[PDB]
Amino acid sequence: DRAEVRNIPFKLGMYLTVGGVVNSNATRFSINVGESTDSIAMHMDHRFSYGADQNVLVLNSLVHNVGWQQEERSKKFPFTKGDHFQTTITFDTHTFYIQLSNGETVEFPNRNKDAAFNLIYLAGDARLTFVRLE
Amino acid sequence: DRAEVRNIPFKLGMYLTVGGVVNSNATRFSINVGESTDSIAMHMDHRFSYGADQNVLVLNSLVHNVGWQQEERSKKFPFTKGDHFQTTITFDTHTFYIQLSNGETVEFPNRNKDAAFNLIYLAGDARLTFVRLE
Repeated sequence: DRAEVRNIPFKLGMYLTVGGVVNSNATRFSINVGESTDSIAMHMDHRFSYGADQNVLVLNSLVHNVGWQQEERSKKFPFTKGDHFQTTITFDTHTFYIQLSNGETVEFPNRNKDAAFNLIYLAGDARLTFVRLE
Repeated sequence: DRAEVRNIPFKLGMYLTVGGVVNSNATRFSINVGESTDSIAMHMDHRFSYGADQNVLVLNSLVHNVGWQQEERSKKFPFTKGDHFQTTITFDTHTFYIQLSNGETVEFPNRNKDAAFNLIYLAGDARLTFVRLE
């Protein structure tokens, strides 16, 4: 299905590094940190071509039985279809700190003030090749 | 459910290190590398008290719609209920190479000559706290 790491708690102070490859002809893919596929505290979507969006990062949270919240966008997009990427995420109770392949960073509020997450998954047009959660 | 890493391919030449904690009053827990919960190429069961087995490692494979194969056992058991453990696994097409917390090793045949595995999970009376697959 999607690539996932489930029930190995990602807690305050730990770091998550995932690596993978973007598909040729990818439309978009995302990395998701939350509780379930319908309860996502940090959704980071990588849009190569999606609607009017081309080469933009879109960040949001998804609340169970409620839906997507306010989107934040970033123009930082060091991603190429067919190539590798590496992303590192840490968080405290206020902020998710994300670091991209080229060293650039994006920050996104921890809207629920959560301290641990039991599901990490990738969905869409990419695949993961390694993971470190420690 | 169980703690699992799914669809991040564990291929020939990569290393998997998992860490965790054994429950107090644990009966047994296992680490499983395979294709599904019914197709397991390397099952490593840690038996504190299970039937007549007390403080023994039992290794086996499970074949889909067929069942467990020939068990191999090891008397190497540096595990304590309530405490941490760390295990590293690598494999080539003939052998799974396992290294325990204290440096001891156990080897188990790669019976199917498989080169990649899409599911790693822990089941039973323990929990995982970190994972590196790279």
